[PDB]
Amino acid sequence: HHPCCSNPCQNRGECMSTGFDQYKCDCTRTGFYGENCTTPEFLTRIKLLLKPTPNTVHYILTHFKGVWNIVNNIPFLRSLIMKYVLTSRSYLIDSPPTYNVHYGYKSWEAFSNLSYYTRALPPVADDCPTPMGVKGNKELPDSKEVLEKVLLRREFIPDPQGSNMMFAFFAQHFTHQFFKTDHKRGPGFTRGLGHGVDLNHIYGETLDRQHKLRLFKDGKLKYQVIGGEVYPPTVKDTQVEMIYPPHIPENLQFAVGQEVFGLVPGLMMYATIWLREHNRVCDILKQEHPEWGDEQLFQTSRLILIGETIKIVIEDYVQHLSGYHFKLKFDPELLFNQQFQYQNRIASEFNTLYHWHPLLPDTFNIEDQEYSFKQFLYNNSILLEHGLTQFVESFTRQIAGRVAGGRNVPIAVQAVAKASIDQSREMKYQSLNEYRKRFSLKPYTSFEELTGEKEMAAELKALYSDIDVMELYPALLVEKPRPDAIFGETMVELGAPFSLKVLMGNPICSPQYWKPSTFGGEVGFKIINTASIQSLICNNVKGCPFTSFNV
Amino acid sequence: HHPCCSNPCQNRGECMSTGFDQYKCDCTRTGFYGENCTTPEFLTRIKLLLKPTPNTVHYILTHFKGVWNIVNNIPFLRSLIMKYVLTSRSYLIDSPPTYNVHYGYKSWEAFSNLSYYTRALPPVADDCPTPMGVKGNKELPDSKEVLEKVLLRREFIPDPQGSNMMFAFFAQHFTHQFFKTDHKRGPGFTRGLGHGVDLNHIYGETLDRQHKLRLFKDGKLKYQVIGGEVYPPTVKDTQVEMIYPPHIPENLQFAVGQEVFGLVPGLMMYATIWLREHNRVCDILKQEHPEWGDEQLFQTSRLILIGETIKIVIEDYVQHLSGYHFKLKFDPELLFNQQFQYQNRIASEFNTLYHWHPLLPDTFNIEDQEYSFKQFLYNNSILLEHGLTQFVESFTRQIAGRVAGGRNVPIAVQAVAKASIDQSREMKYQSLNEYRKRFSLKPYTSFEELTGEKEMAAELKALYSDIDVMELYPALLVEKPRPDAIFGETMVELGAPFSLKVLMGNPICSPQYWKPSTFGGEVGFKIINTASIQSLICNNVKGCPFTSFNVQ
Ligand code: COH
Ligand code: COH
Ligand SMILES: *[C@@H]1O[C@H](CO)[C@@H](O[C@@H]2O[C@H](CO)[C@@H](O[C@H]3O[C@H](CO)[C@@H](O)[C@H](O)[C@@H]3O)[C@H](O)[C@H]2NC(C)=O)[C@H](O)[C@H]1NC(C)=O
Ligand SMILES: *[C@@H]1O[C@@H](CO)[C@@H](O[C@@H]2O[C@H](CO)[C@@H](O)[C@H](O)[C@H]2NC(C)=O)[C@H](O)[C@H]1NC(C)=O
Ligand SMILES: *[C@@H]1O[C@H](CO)[C@@H](O[C@@H]2O[C@H](CO)[C@@H](O)[C@H](O)[C@H]2NC(C)=O)[C@H](O)[C@H]1NC(C)=O
Ligand SMILES: *[C@@H]1O[C@H](CO)[C@@H](O[C@H]2O[C@H](CO)[C@@H](O)[C@H](O)[C@H]2NC(C)=O)[C@H](O)[C@H]1NC(C)=O
Ligand SMILES: CCCCC/C=C\C/C=C\C/C=C\C/C=C\CCCC(=O)O
Ligand SMILES: CCCCC/C=C\C/C=C\C/C=C\C/C=C\CCCC(=O)O
Ligand SMILES: CCCCCCCCO[C@@H]1O[C@H](CO)[C@@H](O)[C@H](O)[C@H]1O
Ligand SMILES: *[C@@H]1O[C@H](CO)[C@@H](O)[C@H](O)[C@H]1NC(C)=O
Ligand SMILES: *[C@@H]1O[C@H](CO)[C@@H](O)[C@H](O)[C@H]1NC(C)=O
Repeated sequence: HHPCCSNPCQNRGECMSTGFDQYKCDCTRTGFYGENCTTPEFLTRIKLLLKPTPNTVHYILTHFKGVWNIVNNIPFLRSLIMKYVLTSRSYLIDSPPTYNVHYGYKSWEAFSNLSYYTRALPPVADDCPTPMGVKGNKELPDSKEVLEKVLLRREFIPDPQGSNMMFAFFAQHFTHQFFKTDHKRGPGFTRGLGHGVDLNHIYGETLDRQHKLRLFKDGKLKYQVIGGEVYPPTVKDTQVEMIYPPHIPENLQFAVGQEVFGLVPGLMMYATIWLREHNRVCDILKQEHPEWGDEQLFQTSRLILIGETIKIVIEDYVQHLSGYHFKLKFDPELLFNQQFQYQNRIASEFNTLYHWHPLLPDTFNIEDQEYSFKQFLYNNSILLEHGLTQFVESFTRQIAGRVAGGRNVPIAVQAVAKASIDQSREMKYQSLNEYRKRFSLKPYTSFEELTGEKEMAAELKALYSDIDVMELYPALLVEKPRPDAIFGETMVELGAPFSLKVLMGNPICSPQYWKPSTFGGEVGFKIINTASIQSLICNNVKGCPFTSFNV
Repeated sequence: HHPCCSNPCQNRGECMSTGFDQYKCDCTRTGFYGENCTTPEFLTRIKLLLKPTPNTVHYILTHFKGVWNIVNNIPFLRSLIMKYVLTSRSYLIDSPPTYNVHYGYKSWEAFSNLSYYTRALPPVADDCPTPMGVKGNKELPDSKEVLEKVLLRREFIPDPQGSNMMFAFFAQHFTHQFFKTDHKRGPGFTRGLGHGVDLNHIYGETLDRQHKLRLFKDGKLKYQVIGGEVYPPTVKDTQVEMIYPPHIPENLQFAVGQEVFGLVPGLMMYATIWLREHNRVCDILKQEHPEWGDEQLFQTSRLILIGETIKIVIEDYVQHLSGYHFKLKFDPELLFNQQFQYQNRIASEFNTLYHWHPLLPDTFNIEDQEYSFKQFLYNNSILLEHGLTQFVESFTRQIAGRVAGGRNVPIAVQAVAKASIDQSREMKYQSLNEYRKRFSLKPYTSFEELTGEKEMAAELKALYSDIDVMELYPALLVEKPRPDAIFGETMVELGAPFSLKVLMGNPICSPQYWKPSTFGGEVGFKIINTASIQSLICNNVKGCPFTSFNVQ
């Protein structure tokens, strides 16, 4: 078997076979040396002595509200701390990217082929004696048993952070532009070749699909008007392919950028909002530039909406998630004197960790009605009956489920959660503790340490035997959460650096793009820099209802 | 017409219309402000005082040979100088890229669509009253008149820097991996979707093509043996599509990564050498890793060959072109403490400036024979007849043509030169003086200043009228060369930053790639770090004939 199966190289040293049963570690720029890259250089000893743990940093950011209250209102200081927040994560992501499902060593194929998700950790080699390398039993526990014992919801567990359905559907809508698995190829492949925030979920992945969705007047997207309200156009009108069951009526076959978005009325709610926003921005730019044609209006509006998205994701979405008293800021300028790569490749593990199905409620509560999953799925007549205003009011008020802490995946999506485990295995993911080490975290020494709890820990010990073969995905959903928080340590520490890259590693954040002229002048630029989840709804939803990501 | 037609914004300020009749300049981070970004900030004044001209720096670098001799032998000073050479060029190239033939403004389409060549300057808008914007006559001079008067070879003008045919064909072979115009789409479109040094010209652009070229044993590429010599395999054998005239016999239809390489025996020479080199590196890796499979052997050899290519281009190829006494150095580590984007998009203007057709001789002199263009083209029999040893020996000895200085385009390729002019116009290129300013050069104030001479300048004056509408491509070929040099100032000042980006922007130069383990350990890493044009020939050509890029 492959001599690197045990993952002998530590501290991000790279393992290479040197014969049939010998390995060498490449410790270049790790700050360590020796056979396994475990002897620290003098400077590295000093660095390690002083470095505070993630949990300590979290505590500081979630306390001393008085101090942060001052920090937030002193612009120079807010900038200083945001600048640090951005650059502290920076070293953790390989960019240019490296491994993928088929390549556990660097290759031109892995670098150049955009159809793959990239990999934060190489796959376990094919001939390793054990699923995780050399540790644990001959096979991992039955995935159905893991699912049923520690993942499935008994009673609904609400998010103590107060995340609502507006938040849950925004997460789904936003991430599904870059997590778009190519199932005809396999779980390690993506259909999102842009690898980030390009808004293909609004405009289409291909030029052909974009042209079918566009009006070709005033830069606008096509739309229909039903009961005086603007919605996306039909499949019949646009000839845009969408996924719908056979029974869905013609006018309810909405055509939008992302082909799966007719599945959930929550997704169609945001699809409709963003379409209206694009056309709203077209109206503004046409006012600013009566000389511009349709093409420039369309392209400039798209850049502006990409900006709005990044702005909202940092200052509202991530802000909500963080639980910090410090106000996060979207400001590309903070990176202009720093080393940073304006590019991104979507990692498979970033997709995996974002399978936040415990967010989903037992029912979807709009106005007076409480819809089951069966009633809610593929049913856009619900969107039309209640209207967008009521959707916003209802979903703002409805609480989402806690993600970490165990036993909160609703049974209606049990097949999705099992698939997450099965596909992880199929893609030969290394263990939880390897991912923890990869992201500068201390490996868990027991199952009770992981869960902070006794009962689930015991079920997991009987299933997995060794803590060093616990799998990544189920661990994120059973993990001991931060105090009164939606996530545990592992979710945030992996999720944060992937998020920074997908947001800031957009070309619009680069110095040659981050200019007023890029967005049609100061008027366009200001739309980006004042965007919020509240203004998105206020500008595009009748009655301007109050909204936020918290109940 | 478009309010920005006159290119009013200076110093890399961006122009946008603000109504039918009005424009606004975006002066962000230019160091200038005002209506046209021409009023310098105080720090910019100080910078513009202590900034030497390109001609001054070229003079320093090509003189004081005794000082450079010492400097070259102090590894610390050499690293320092090379770090400066790298970083001084840096700021001139938009990365991530911006404009293309269809987008004179930044757009997601222009950023994301890899089928386009990018543009260092946006195209002149379609409704502009004049081809160059507002200056000059309603129509540019007839390109045939420009070609015949100032570009066509009367007698052969040898390169005073001593460039040989090894250099000329290396330039053609190397560059045609990333200059690969998509003629079905148009001159502003490319088939090189990798936008750089990926060696698709050896391995194929697509996975399907690559697999048909591969042996699937020991990481190797398929080959054939003719009279005991290793050549690329045939089209019949591989089923790999190649461009050949119908009269070419099946046995002479060589199949390589790049579709067009069968058309010049000088290209097939380098194709054969690199194929051999790949298989040589496979043998070395197999010896180091008896545990490795075919797939890893092939991939790791490809990465080593990419490293070798960049190494040779910097330390032999650019070294020669430069005429510098300072020894340039390939060392990705020099950039690890600097701001630099490990990515590249090929600019249309980089393709245009690289149309070095004056390099070509009147005849191709191999051994005792002098082959005409008609005789040399599509004729791989010449390669088989003479062999690689004699190709290398003959091409090392044969001088190439001077590129700058005028009237040196071979008549046999006149249609190609005219095409360069015509396609520039079709792609709506801005003027020579706009490109000079874009790259921090003083605009020329007359045709005589451009050429350094009187007779061609007068021809150009009567053709174009105004120096500010002189076109980029013919200007490159008539420009006054640096003393005893192959090129003038514009070629080098545009060419150098583009070359830095295509060489250093490659992912293999990034911190996470630039490690021994990427290349199969220390032995693989060392192949890259000791590669040269001479070692490439020595390892892969029978007899190890002496070679270099100059005649001497
Ligand atoms: C971020 C939170 C989130 C939410 C709230 C959410 C809400 C819901 C929801 C009800 C509203 C339903 C019925 C589902 C059902 C599914 N989800 Co999500 N999903 C979410 C995150 C994801 C992600 C990420 C993927 C992977 C996408 C991919 O790889 O293509 C996913 C994949 C799926 C898949 C398989 C993808 C495929 O094969 O096409 C199904 C089925 N699901 N989910
Ligand atoms: C760099 C030096 C160099 C050399 C030595 C060289 C040597 C030779 C050569 C040798 C006998 C022949 C027969 C040709 C002939 C041609 N060359 Co070059 N070429 C060179 C650089 C280029 C470049 C760059 C292009 C554009 C390639 C593209 O965009 O596809 C080119 C294009 C061409 C074309 C297509 C022109 C068009 O209509 O657009 C022909 C034909 N040629 N060239
Ligand atoms: C990126 O990587 C993908 C995975 O390797 C690759 O998809 C694969 O492509 C190969 C060759 O194109 C397909 O093989 C097919 O074609 C050959 C040639 O005739 C046949 O011998 C095979 O039987 C088969 O039909 C694979 O099927 C395919 N693998 C998939 C779909 O998972 C992509 O081509 C790569 N993308 C790029 C742009 O290079
Ligand atoms: C802005 O830059 C240019 C715009 O091209 C300049 O406008 C020109 O000024 C020329 C000489 O001063 C005149 O020939 C002409 O009046 C004018 N050209 C056009 C087309 O209007 C402006 O002077 C300059 N403004 C500033 C503030 O320097
Ligand atoms: C990149 O841009 C080119 C040019 O617009 C695209 O090619 C066109 O695609 C359209 C729409 O599908 C076709 O109708 C035309 O045949 C193409 N025009 C040409 C060849 O000039 C190309 O599709 C784009 N690439 C991507 C990935 O979107
Ligand atoms: C590097 O790691 C290897 C492999 O893990 C180490 O080998 C040993 O590790 C422990 C050392 O006390 C032993 O308990 C293991 O049995 C043994 N494992 C194997 C496979 O040999 C090796 O000691 C490490 N080297 C250094 C310098 O620490
Ligand atoms: C779009 C993905 C957002 C969620 C990612 C998954 C889990 C939680 C990650 C981040 C939220 C909590 C803390 C991160 C806060 C600051 C660091 C990242 C800043 C940024 O990112 O600029
Ligand atoms: C890709 C190779 C292209 C060759 C260059 C093209 C045109 C002339 C430009 C440079 C050759 C002459 C001098 C080079 C001087 C400095 C460049 C060093 C940076 C680099 O380039 O490392
Ligand atoms: C929707 C939940 C159905 C789970 C069915 C499988 C039950 C086996 O799982 C068991 O569930 C018990 C009930 O919570 C727990 O107390 C045990 O620890 C657990 O092992
Ligand atoms: C769809 O929603 C409507 C309410 O708008 C509801 O009455 C109906 O039962 C739903 N359809 C299905 C098939 O569940
Ligand atoms: C091809 O090359 C041979 C030399 O090997 C030469 O004799 C012959 O004339 C050439 N063919 C053509 C088409 O000129």
